[PDB]
Amino acid sequence: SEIELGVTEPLGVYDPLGWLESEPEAFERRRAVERKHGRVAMAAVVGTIVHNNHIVFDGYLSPSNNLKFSDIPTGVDGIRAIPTAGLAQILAFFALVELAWMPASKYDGDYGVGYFGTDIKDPEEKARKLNVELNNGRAAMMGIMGNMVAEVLTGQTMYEQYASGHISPF
Amino acid sequence: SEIELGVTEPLGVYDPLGWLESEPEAFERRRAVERKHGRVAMAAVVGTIVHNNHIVFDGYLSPSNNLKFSDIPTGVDGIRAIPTAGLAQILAFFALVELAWMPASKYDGDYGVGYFGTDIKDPEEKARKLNVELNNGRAAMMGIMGNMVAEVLTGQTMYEQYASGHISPF
Amino acid sequence: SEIELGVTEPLGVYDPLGWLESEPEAFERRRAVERKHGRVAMAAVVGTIVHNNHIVFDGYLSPSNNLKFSDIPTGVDGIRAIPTAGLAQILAFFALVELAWMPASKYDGDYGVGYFGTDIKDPEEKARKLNVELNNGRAAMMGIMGNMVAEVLTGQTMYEQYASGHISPF
Amino acid sequence: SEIELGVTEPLGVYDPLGWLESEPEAFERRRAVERKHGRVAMAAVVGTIVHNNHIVFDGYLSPSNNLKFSDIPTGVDGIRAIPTAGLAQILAFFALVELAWMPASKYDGDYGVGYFGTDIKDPEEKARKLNVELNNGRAAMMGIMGNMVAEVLTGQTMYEQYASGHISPF
Ligand code: KC2
Ligand code: KC2
Ligand code: KC2
Ligand code: KC2
Repeated sequence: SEIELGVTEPLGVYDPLGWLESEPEAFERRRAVERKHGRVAMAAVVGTIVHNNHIVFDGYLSPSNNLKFSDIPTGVDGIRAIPTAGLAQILAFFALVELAWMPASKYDGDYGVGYFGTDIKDPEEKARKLNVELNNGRAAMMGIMGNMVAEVLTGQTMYEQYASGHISPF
Repeated sequence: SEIELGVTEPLGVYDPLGWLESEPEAFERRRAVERKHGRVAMAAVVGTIVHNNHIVFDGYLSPSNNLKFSDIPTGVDGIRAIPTAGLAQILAFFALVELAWMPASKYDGDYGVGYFGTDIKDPEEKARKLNVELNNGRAAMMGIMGNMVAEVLTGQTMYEQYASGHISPF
Repeated sequence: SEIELGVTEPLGVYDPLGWLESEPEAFERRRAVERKHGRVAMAAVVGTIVHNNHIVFDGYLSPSNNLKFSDIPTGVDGIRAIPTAGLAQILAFFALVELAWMPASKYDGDYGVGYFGTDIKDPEEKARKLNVELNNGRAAMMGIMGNMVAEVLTGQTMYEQYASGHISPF
Repeated sequence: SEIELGVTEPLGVYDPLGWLESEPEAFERRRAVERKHGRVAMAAVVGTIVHNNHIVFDGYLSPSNNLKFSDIPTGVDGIRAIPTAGLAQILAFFALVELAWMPASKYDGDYGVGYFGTDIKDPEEKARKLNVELNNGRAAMMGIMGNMVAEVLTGQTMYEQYASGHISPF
């Protein structure tokens, strides 16, 4: 029932380059990659929205570096501002996650957590929720790409872009 | 089972002008219209209650127009105070909704979201919840009409009417 | 299955005066009365706890009477401090409730709202929850009686009794 | 199905001492003890985390002793700081719990409250949740032991240890 997921109006089965029938055996991992990217991009978009609203922690991210949370830029440079030891800690934690707790090798993406802890018994409701996850992931992928591109070209974070009234490109 | 919905005590099947039997084929769309109006009026009544409590966003609705959120009147003139571009954006978003996401042409009103996400498996509980939705929509329709009429006849918003002790018409 | 409800450890079927077998036909209304009193007393105990923590509304209960919410005593005189028109409004609203929406004549006490909106499908879980409701109602009945009696005897509300260290009767 | 609980990756059935087959009849109470310790240690770890974030009640724990809540140390001396009468009250309340409401003699640890009030109908989901409870209890046991040992050896509470940058032992 996985090959039926992600087929939603108005496009239906949208395979413009025709890879569903050309490479039928690769669809499992391609959908795994699509779902992984969708989840990551949804988290990233929520993160950007939180950042540019200046919802930051109170205190120091790295007291040894004298680096407060509010000192971290809200744009694409935020991850670069983090100290190298902090990036190492993030990488170690997500190595543990991605290799043990929710392995990326599990292509169905089903790690037992369900939707808010509970399995969706109704097949129609479960299919609709899975389609919602896929479509929101696709929208978030396009959105995070657009956010990063706009920040890189305009030169301003989303907060700075909105606060200066620079919404119109022309 | 749709024709049994909305039949509740103390009125039961209340058709004073006798259109259930006179026009049996029009009931589907008439109930669709009733449910749509009920949902819209419930949202409108909650909106009026929020407005007259002065629960407003902090900032500017339209910085180019120098129009803060608190500058928008809490009465029937609130929607008129919004800039034309903002009204255009609201209209475009709801055109997308009403034509694609939750089409108004779907007369059963079932867009797959269920009641707080989950389908109601028990037929009795589902019928009770649907009757609750219909009755609350009817009450909200009457309430929003009464609120608008009282504001237009007294010249005061609900907050101004209550704060001045003008809740007695005589 | 109603006659099995309220039978819980350590007392089991506790009928010290032997009215379950003496008047088997009166048990339905007696359990209705017990459940009604339990619900009312649970609400009353929560109300007293809220009052004596000075969690009060901000504003005037009756601006014509120049009576603020904080002016209402938190003890047994609180309901007496309310203006007569306010008591009339409360009585009218609860007449509507108790006669139409959740009639007191419905001895099973099942008004369709369920436990947090949902019916409890598991008979064991449902029986346990009903026993919990009954036992908490009994405890709240005893508690509200004790609170009122202690306030009347000591001359102080619960807040005044606790704040003065007058908890020990001797 | 209890003997299958707690068997999780990567260790599977981890019995280095070989007591599962040496003493098959003692496993019921040993798992009861393990689950009890897991729950107690999870509560203790949450408590330590709350303490060292200085999330304390506002007021006096014991006005007669002139002992505010903020005066109670956040480390291992917190339970020693509270007055003897308060310790007696805590002990009495938990005697009532552990002997009547959720008896420790019930080795299955099933007191009818379920997981957030509801029984888990799906056997796979229920087994996963029980394994989660056991593994989190084991992790919390190790964590609370480590927290207490680190505090007793460094001489500082967790807040004092973190605030001084004394996290690195060398
Ligand atoms: C991925 C999630 C994550 C987890 C689960 C996690 C857990 C723990 C634990 C418990 C096991 C401890 C004890 C601990 C301790 C410290 N952390 Mg964490 N930490 C995470 C992320 C980051 C990031 C992003 C940064 C960071 C930092 C520090 C500093 C530096 C203070 C200073 O330098 O004095 C110290 C002492 C910053 C950094 O090291 O900067 C040099 C920084 O940027 N940490 N950290
Ligand atoms: C229906 C819901 C809705 C959505 C989903 C939505 C999304 C976005 C997005 C993201 C796609 C952007 C980037 C964006 C941007 C701006 N909006 Mg929205 N907007 C919505 C509603 C309104 C309303 C009601 C108003 C309004 C306004 C502005 C202004 C004006 C600022 C200024 O003039 O400098 C700017 C820049 C106000 C207005 O245009 O007044 C002339 C105003 O009244 N918007 N808006
Ligand atoms: C039972 C729940 C309940 C409901 C559902 C409810 C609904 C409404 C509605 C909407 C239909 C209106 C329009 C309305 C209006 C007023 N109420 Mg309510 N009211 C309830 C309870 C009380 C209580 C307890 C009191 C009270 C009061 C007033 C005053 C007095 C202001 C003043 O005197 O200027 C006015 C104008 C106080 C009182 O009348 O004191 C003389 C007072 O004590 N109300 N009330
Ligand atoms: C285990 C949970 C628990 C419960 C369910 C519970 C219920 C009640 C009830 C309702 C039945 C009353 C009426 C009551 C009253 C007092 N309690 Mg509780 N109390 C609990 C725990 C503690 C702790 C830990 C302490 C404490 C205290 C006091 C004091 C002291 C004030 C003073 O000295 O002036 C008074 C009057 C402190 C203490 O006695 O210190 C000498 C203190 O440390 N209590 N307590």
